[PDB]
Formats: sequence, structure tokens, C-alpha cells
Amino acid sequence: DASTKKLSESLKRIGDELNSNMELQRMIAAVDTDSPREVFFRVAADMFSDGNFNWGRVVALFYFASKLVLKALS
Amino acid sequence: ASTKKLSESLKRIGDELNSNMELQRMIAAVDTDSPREVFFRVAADMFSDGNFNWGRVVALFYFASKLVLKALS
Repeated sequence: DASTKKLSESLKRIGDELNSNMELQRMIAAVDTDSPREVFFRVAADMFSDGNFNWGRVVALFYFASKLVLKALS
Repeated sequence: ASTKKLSESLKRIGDELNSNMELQRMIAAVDTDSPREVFFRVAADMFSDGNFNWGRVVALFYFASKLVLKALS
């Protein structure tokens, strides 16, 4: 009931925070199409060198990865 | 060079969501003997407002992956 509602609202906020960040969309679009994997792994590694890797960062990483995949298929 | 500012953006957004919600505690607390319909209940409410953005699709796949990993444990 309220448990699955708070969970769905939380997942809505996660998706909306990623999709509405106009700055992030510009940086992802500015990634050069010659080497997307290098950029993705360089970004994924900076997520660990901090020491505080968390679920928020893997959801952001997979958003970035999916946007990169969509970009190459387009 | 500009990869740094992109990593900073992805780190900041990721850390802001982490500090804002206890998502892992929420996912772990859902019913384990009812996997298919807890996914559809969440997926239906996520799109009840007519907003089908790609960010929500990613958020739904992460929730689905956390669901099957719990079911396989």
C-alpha cells in the first residue's frame, strides 16, 4: 500500500532528477563518438576512487551508459 | 578534461539521490513471495501521470534487477 507508493514515488524522483538536469544532458551529448567506452570507464572509475560508491551512482552510471548506447545506435 | 565536469555532475546527482532516499531499505522491505505484481504496481504508478521519460525507464530496470537478485538469494 503506502510502502509500494513511497517506493514508486522515489523511483519517479530518481528518473525525473536525471532526465530534467539540462546540464547533464548537454555533457552526455558532448561526448565524442570516437571512444564512448573509454569515457564511460573513466567516469565509472571516478565513482570508486572517492570511496563512497552507492546505489545513486550506479543508477546514474547506467543512465549515462544507456544514453551512450542510444547515441551510438542513432 | 571536460570528462571531469561530467564525472562531477554524475557523482553529485548520484550522491544527492543517496542522501535523499533510503532506496535500498525500501527495496529490501517489499514482499519476496510476490515478485511479478509488485513490479507492475510500481511501474503502473510511475507512468500514471503520462510522463514516460528515459530516466524513469532506467529507474524501473534498476528496480527490476534488484527484484530478481533478491528472488535469487
